[PDB]
Parts: sequence; structure tokens; C-alpha cells
Amino acid sequence: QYVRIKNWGSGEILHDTLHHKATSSIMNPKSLTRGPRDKPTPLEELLPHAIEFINQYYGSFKEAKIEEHLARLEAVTKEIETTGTYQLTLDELIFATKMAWRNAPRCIGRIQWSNLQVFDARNCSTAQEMFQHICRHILYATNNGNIRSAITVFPQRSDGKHDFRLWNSQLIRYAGYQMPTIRGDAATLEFTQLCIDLGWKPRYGRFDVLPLVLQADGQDPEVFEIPPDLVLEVTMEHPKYEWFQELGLKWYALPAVANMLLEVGGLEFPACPFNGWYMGTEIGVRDFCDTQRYNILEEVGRRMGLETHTLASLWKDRAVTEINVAVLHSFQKQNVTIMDHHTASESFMKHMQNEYRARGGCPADWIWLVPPVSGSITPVFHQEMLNYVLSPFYYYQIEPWKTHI
Amino acid sequence: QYVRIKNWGSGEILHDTLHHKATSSIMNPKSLTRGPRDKPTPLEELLPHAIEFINQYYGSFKEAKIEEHLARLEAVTKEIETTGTYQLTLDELIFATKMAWRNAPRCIGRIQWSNLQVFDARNCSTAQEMFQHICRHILYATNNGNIRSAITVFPQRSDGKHDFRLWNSQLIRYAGYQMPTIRGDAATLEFTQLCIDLGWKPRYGRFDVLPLVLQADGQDPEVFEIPPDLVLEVTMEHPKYEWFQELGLKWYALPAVANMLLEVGGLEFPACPFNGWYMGTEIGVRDFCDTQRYNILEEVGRRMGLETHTLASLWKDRAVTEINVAVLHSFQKQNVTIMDHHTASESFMKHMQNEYRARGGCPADWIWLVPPVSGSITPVFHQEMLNYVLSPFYYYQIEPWKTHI
Ligand code: MH0
Ligand code: MH0
Ligand SMILES: C[C@H](O)[C@H](O)[C@H]1CNc2nc(N)[nH]c(=O)c2N1
Ligand SMILES: C[C@H](O)[C@H](O)[C@H]1CNc2nc(N)[nH]c(=O)c2N1
Repeated sequence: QYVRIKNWGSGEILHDTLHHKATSSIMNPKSLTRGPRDKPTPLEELLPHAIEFINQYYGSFKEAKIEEHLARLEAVTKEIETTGTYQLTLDELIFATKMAWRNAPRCIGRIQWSNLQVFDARNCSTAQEMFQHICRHILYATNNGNIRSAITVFPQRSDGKHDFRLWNSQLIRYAGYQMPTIRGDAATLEFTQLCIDLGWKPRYGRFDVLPLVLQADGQDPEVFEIPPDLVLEVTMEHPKYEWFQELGLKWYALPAVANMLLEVGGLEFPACPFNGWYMGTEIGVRDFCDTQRYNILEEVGRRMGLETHTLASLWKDRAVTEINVAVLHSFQKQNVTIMDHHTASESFMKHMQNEYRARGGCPADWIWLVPPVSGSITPVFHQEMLNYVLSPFYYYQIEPWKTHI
Repeated sequence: QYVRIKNWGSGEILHDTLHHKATSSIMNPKSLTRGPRDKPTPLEELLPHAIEFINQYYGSFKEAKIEEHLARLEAVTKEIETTGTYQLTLDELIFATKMAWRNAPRCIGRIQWSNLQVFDARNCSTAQEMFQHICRHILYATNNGNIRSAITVFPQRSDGKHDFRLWNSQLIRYAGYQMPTIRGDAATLEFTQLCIDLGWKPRYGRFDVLPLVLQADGQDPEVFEIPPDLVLEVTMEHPKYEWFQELGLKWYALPAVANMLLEVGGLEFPACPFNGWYMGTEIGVRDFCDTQRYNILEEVGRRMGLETHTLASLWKDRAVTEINVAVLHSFQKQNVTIMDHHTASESFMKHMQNEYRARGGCPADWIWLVPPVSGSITPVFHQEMLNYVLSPFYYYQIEPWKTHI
């Protein structure tokens, strides 16, 4: 069967068949969260999940590998009977990570899905070994500002009481402090409190990089400071407004999300931080202009000398645009990979067209793929989308501090 | 029971209970369309629909009217047994129209829901009487540019073969012609063809107001030209860019949608055109800047002397903003009611807060309530919403030319 979807700009029609392979405006709906266990994954659930994955994998090549396909089926089964689980071949993992990314309905850069570097840290055992792996990560991805997509996969959930887990929301992330006002990133107020509760030394700034809070093999969490030589940053200049530097703003160059779970073949890797690179509006519009974060918009408004007291003047529409201009300009001047949202949007549309011919669909969350400024000016606004959870997948998780033992 | 929803800006939480009273990114999903019948509405369906409505109605006052409530229950029933349907008291209709509007999940102006003027034309019998009613409408609403919300309700669907139906998508709407290119509003190309097929005289302009194509008591459709004295328009001036007038643009002042069905109390009024007033971005961003309509954006780009050949320059973000500035400025100069999207957004948020205390919910379609430019700058972006179909309701319908008999 299938579902007809229309792009209202080009008038083009597309038929979705891929949604049949799905599973069972809210930001964190339960359907997108994968929570804790306290007992291993039942064998009858696990086995056909594994068999299906192994078939996806061996079903991806141009030349079938029916011998090793058949061999890997038996091998995987025998392993599950004898050990109660299994381990993925390195190529399987690589394939899983790119696939899960391919299946991230809230991501706009998925034209890049087969261009990812994978770090196998499935043999990590302690917090300090995590912290070293994360440091290798931050350094590989950052590449002196020529950002590279990478993921570090840590040991899979086994029984569920030995979970490896980054407590951070992103690898680099500015601290936010309540004050004697709020200084820094107000979004990380509660998490900053947590770092302080665990002995981290607050420096009370607007751009103080938070510490990695790591938990290995179910252990209690240990606090690590990131070597500032590793954290690359971009100071904000506007290419015509000389006064923009006086706002004294910067942002980190590495958008690396830390707290999501990779589901694959019946397995769960609750620690698999990954990174892409920035799309300007994340910093320009969300980080700098959300009232709940930094909230510069009224100030850039006042310094442009606009009528910031009458909404019908569209001064907000003029301010934010220049801020976006600041960010894109500052990233290019200092050689840090970035993409403006117009370009990203056209890129995604190309991807979708490629994904529909290749496999008859592309899961997509309109509410996320449309930029937070200039919606209908981008082509993604006009494209109808179906949103569905396939496998593998990157799920959200419950905040570990609400469930630590 | 209930559902928890978060506003991520204020951090405020709201509990939705109203969704329990619901019924059974795609623009026209079937769940939002109410199509044709060929036999009357079965009595067993109709009766509890009517009883429920009558209870909603008599349940709305501060002082109960239990006698007339009870009386109206019997009266309505007796009428349905004897006549196979019923007729609403004028106050019932008024109440129904405002309620259905209150229940329009894709509308942003609903703080105005109890401020509507109702024209009872349920006794219309012929096309010419429709056309006169529509003319009274256009004239009342337009009010010399001080726009007033109004609706004209025509006779309810009875058997389903005598349906009253406006074939227009809106009352005022510019024509679009294929050319020896495309001139005018490309969105109304197919409908313009239809008007021409029925004898209307094409004038081949960019802003030629289309004719009302009316169908009464199931009859074939008759074509009427709207008296230009009734169609009020705003010519576009930019208050700093002298060259904006040379684009030679204007738009009509009356946004009046013609083709939706009012469902109420088991009844269907397939002809009930209504109007509000404009929110700038409809004209500024959609009508003028959608590639599929008018598509001025590259031209205003070139005349601003911006680098319209490099997307990372954000020239699209600068152009569109000024166009929005043109529209808002031209409507105010010429005394035509209009509202900018920042203001509308704050207005809706106030409404939602009022709707949740008053009746524990507000149906809402995020994908529609968020303006097509400057999403996260408006508060509506950050508010989680639940979208559900209540009753009464304004449904979409199937294009009548695909089903005319
Ligand atoms: C393999 C993992 C992965 C990689 C690599 C990846 C690479 C990239 N991404 Fe992107 N992307 C990935 C998976 C996601 C997820 C799962 C989400 C949504 C997560 C969430 O709920 O916050 C996401 N990406 C979300 C986003 C968002 C929006 C985030 C937000 O607004 O909060 C952007 C702009 C984005 N991406 C762009 C990009 C770009 C550009 C690249 C590089 C080409
Ligand atoms: C009682 C009927 C009704 C009235 C009166 C009404 C009055 C108003 N409205 Fe609004 N509104 C109504 C019911 C709707 C519907 C049913 C829709 C969506 C219809 C559709 O699918 O195209 C809608 N309104 C849609 C809209 C839209 C978006 C339309 C689009 O993008 O295509 C806007 C901007 C809007 N309104 C604003 C307003 C304003 C401002 C007022 C005046 C206060
Ligand atoms: C409430 C609403 O879902 C929320 O604000 C969403 C909107 N769409 C988004 N889209 C992206 N890319 N990132 C976000 O954080 C959000 N937030
Ligand atoms: C495909 C997508 O649903 C479509 O472009 C929608 C998006 N949201 C909208 N919102 C409004 N107000 N009006 C519209 O026409 C649309 N179109």
C-alpha cells in the first residue's frame, strides 16, 4: 500500500511505502523515549530483532553475501543462546550508526548520513577511560575548526544495572548560574547546580564550559573538566556593526549531543555521543534569542536604534536577521564549519528526493526540520512529511539524575 | 484524566481535559474533510447529536434555563420525528458559529470568538439571492476598511442533493492566467479556467478579481461578477523605499473564506462564508513570497541591491522583512484593519491561557498557528499544543467541480 504526500511548492507528488516498517508538537513524547531496565532483554524479544537487523545489514549490499549472511545468522543465534546477548561486528555498528542517523526524523543534515566516523569504545570499563575517549572525540571532530561528524559508541546495556551514561545534554555546553538575575545559559541552571553539588568549581561567567559528568558500568558519576585547549570557540563580530563585538559574545564550535540512546537489533547503547556541525540559526535564533537562553534580542534591538517598544515595527525581524548575519560571518572569518538554514533546507529536500526513490520514504518531523526563522521561504515548509520511528534509532532517555541508584 | 503540556519559554505547565470531548503536516487530511451525502442524515445518528448540542447551548449560561432547556429538548425531538431534521433557533446558530470558530484549531485570532456578526440566509432559494447576500456580506465586513468579522449562513444540507455551495476558495480572490509565463495568482489557475469555461470574460491582469461561482439548492452553478465598488484594495508602498510602488502591487482588504462546511448538532451547512481580517504575513510572506504565488522575493531582492546569488548572505531574510513592512505600512496608511504576526501571536497565547482556565483546553495546530517567518521569536513556537476536532466545527469539503451532478 502507500500514502500520497504533496509538495505544495513544486506540486510534486510522492508515495511513501517505508512507513510500513515502523514500530509501536510535544518535545519529549514517551514514544520517543527509551528508559531504564533492571533485567536483561528477554530472549524472545531479542532474537527476531537481531535476525531482522542481520538481514537488513546483509541486504544492503549490491553483491549479496548469502554464505556469510547465513553464517552470521547462525553465529548470532548461537551467541544469544550461549551468552544471553550478542556483539555486533565493527562493520555492523558502523552500519547501525549511519542507519539510525538516516532514521533521525528531527535532523536536517541527513544528506551526510554515509559520511560518519565511528569510535568503538565498547571495551571501556571506567569513567577515566570514558573521559579519554570523549577527549579523543572532541579533538577528532573539532579538527581545528574544519568540523567532522563523529560518534563514540560505549558498551551496550547488558542487564540494565551497569549502564554507561553521559549526564551532559551536549559535550560542550555553557554553564548557567542563578545570581545574587541569571548569568550564562539559563537552560543549564539545574545541571550546573548538579555539577556544583558534585564538587565542580563555579566561576560565575557567561560562557563557562561545563564539566563532563560521567557514569561508567552503572557506577556513581565522576566529574571531569574539559582541557580548554580542546574547546574551540568563535567570538561574535558583525561585518558592518562595529558595536557587535562589545556585546562580548561567543559560542562553541562543536555541537555534540551526549545523552541519547542507540537502539539497534534489539540492543541498547545508552552512551553514544555524536556530533555534526552547526546550522547558524541554532546559535543565532535559539541560543541567542530564546527568552529562556541568553536573550539578547531586545539589546541588539536597542543598539540598532529600532523602535523596540512597538511590535508592529518588525524590529524583532530586523534584529534577529543581523544576529544570524553575525554568527554566519564570525564562523566563516574564523574558519569554522557552518551552514546557513537556507542552504541546509535545500540540502534536506535533495536528500528526501533521494531517500524516496532509494527506499520509498524518509521519516521527517516538520516541526523540527523547519528553521525557527523564515519558515515558508525555505522549501521544507511546503513539503508534506510523515513522521515515523524505524530501527535502528536514536531515542531520548530519562534524565539519569532522576533515576540514579 | 488529562494531558500535561509545557510552554518551554515560561516553563509553565497546563493540563488538558477538553480533549476528551473530541471525535473520531498534511494540509487536507480526510479527518478534516466533510464530504457529500446522497441520502439524509440517519435519525439515530442525528438525535443524540442534536440533544448534545441543545445541552451545550443551555449549559452555557450563568443562569440555567431548565424549563426551556427541557422544553427545547422535547421540541427538537418532536420536530425530528415529524420532519426528519430540525431547525436551529437564531440564537442557537449564532452560538454555533462562534463555538465552531472557537474550535478552529488552525486559527490565530480566536481571542475574538465572541465578537462575530451572523447573517441568517437559511431561507435563500436561488443563486441570485445568494449573490445578494454575499454582496451584503462583503459590504458589511469591509466597512470602509474598518474590517468586521462576519458570517453568512445559507440553508443546511437536507437530503444531500440540494446542497448550497460557493465554488470559490475565498470571496475576493485574484485571477491567475496561463500565458502565451503565468500572470496573476498562479494558485487560482485551475479555478480561473473554470470561470472562463462558464462564460466569464478574462481580462488577463495581475490583480483581476474573480467572479462568484454560485450553486443553490443543488442547481448548476451561475457566474456573477462582484461590483468593483464593493471590492476594497490596498496599493503597496514602502515607507523608505520609494521604488516599491513601481512593483505595482496591491492586495484585497477582505480575507473571506468561502468553501468550508459548518457542522453543528448533527447538521451540515455546506455554505457559510465567513471573514476575519488580515495578518500581515499572509500577504507579505505567503501571497507575495511563495514561489507558487506571485513570487516577488527575488525582485525585491535585486532592487535592494543584495547579493541574491549567494544564499548564505541571508538576503531572503532581509527582503521578506521589508515586504512585510510594506504591507503593514500600506494597510495602516490607508486605514485598513490589519495585525502584524508578533501581536497576533501574543494575542493567541492570552487566548489559550483564557481557554484553559475557562474550559480546560484549546484545540490548536502548531503547524498553522506559527507564522511563516520568525517562528521562535513569537511565543507560540514554544508552547506545546494538542490538536483535536470538537463540535461544532468548520470542516473542509471536496472541490465541488469534482463532484457536480
Ligand atoms: C548520527 C547522529 C547525527 C548526526 C551525525 C547529525 C549531523 C548533523 N545534524 Fe543532526 N545529526 C544527527 C542526529 C540528530 C538527532 C537525533 C537530532 C535531534 C536530537 C534532539 O532531539 O535534539 C538532530 N540531529 C538535530 C539537528 C538539528 C536541530 C537541533 C536543535 O534544534 O535542537 C540540527 C540543526 C541538525 N541536527 C543539523 C545537523 C547537521 C548540519 C549535521 C552535520 C551534517
Ligand atoms: C468564524 C470563522 C473564523 C473567523 C471569523 C476568523 C477570524 C480571524 N482569523 Fe481565522 N477565523 C476563522 C476561522 C478560521 C479557520 C477555519 C482557518 C483555517 C481555514 C483553512 O484551513 O484555511 C483560519 N481561520 C485561518 C486563519 C489564518 C491563516 C490562514 C492561512 O494561512 O491560510 C489566519 C492568519 C487567521 N485565521 C487569522 C484570523 C484573524 C486575524 C481573524 C479576525 C480576528
Ligand atoms: C513546543 C515545540 O515543539 C518546541 O518549541 C520545538 C519546536 N520545533 C523545534 N525544532 C528544532 N529544530 N529544535 C527545537 O528545539 C524545537 N522545539
Ligand atoms: C505542508 C505544510 O503543512 C503546509 O505548507 C502548511 C504549513 N503551515 C501553514 N500554516 C498556515 N497558517 N497556512 C498554511 O497554508 C500552512 N501550510
